[PDB]
Amino acid sequence: GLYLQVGAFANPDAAELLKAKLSGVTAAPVFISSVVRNQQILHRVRLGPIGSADEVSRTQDSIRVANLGQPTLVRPD
Ligand SMILES: CC(=O)N[C@H]1[C@H](O[C@H]2[C@H](O[C@H](C)C(=O)O)[C@@H](NC(C)=O)[C@@H]3OC[C@H]2O3)O[C@H](CO)[C@@H](O[C@@H]2O[C@H](CO)[C@@H](O[C@@H]3O[C@H](CO)[C@@H](O)[C@H](O)[C@H]3NC(C)=O)[C@H](O[C@H](C)C(=O)O)[C@H]2NC(C)=O)[C@@H]1O
Repeated sequence: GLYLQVGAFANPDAAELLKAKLSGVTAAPVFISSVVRNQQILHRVRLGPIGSADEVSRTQDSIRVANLGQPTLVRPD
């Protein structure tokens, strides 16, 4: 399973909004993974698991077309 991260936010509404928008441009599960980092809560907007490298590439393209951020491969935490 391959995962992308599209943004990471201190504001939870910003993370939830990005999650909602991403659900309109991919069929992969979109979720928020929140962690403590640098004494703050960081809400990381991720999607996956994606079943193939080619689908990752096309999903990255769709996210860029939608102007939603810079979709980056991540290892799930
Ligand atoms: C793809 C991704 O997740 N990018 C985020 C980025 O990630 C790093 C990361 O490096 C490692 C993990 C590390 O830092 O240890 C790595 N990516 C991954 C996935 O691992 C890669 O190398 C560098 C970079 O990419 O982290 C930064 C924080 O350091 C995230 O930055 C956030 O960017 C968003 C989008 O620009 C900010 O939101 C915007 O804020 C402006 C005002 O500043 C508003 O006017 C905009 O409306 C708002 N956009 C949206 C869509 O809401 C975001 O700041 C806001 C204020 C927030 O935190 O709520 C900013 N977050 C932080 C914590 O700085 C980047 O998303």
